[PDB]
Amino acid sequence: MQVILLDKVANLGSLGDQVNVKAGYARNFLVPQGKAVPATKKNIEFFEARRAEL
RNA sequence: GAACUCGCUGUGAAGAUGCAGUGUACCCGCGGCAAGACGGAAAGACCCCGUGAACCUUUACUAUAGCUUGACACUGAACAU
Repeated sequence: MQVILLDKVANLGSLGDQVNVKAGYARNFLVPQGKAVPATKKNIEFFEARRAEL
């Protein structure tokens, strides 16, 4: 779903963009194995500050 | 059910110990034999009814467990023909 990436994962990733992917690829691979974070409307404002400040 | 509980012919819910006619018979036991009293025993089991019941059977009706087909969800990413 609306998950935001953090890693060099293959061609849907650009070090973090909101994509439209299925929920099966969301959980257990992106929801924690690393490499991403769920977007439960709290991380879309927290990691947005990580984009601007860094 | 009660009886002081005879046989005939005929009558009769159509096979009479009780009716009618008639015949016969002292009163009362006991030992016997089963002919009858449509004997006793079982609201006939056979048969037919009841818009009875019960099971069982099937290409009766309508359901359903299970089996089976497909879709969605659990369930993904890359691709290619």
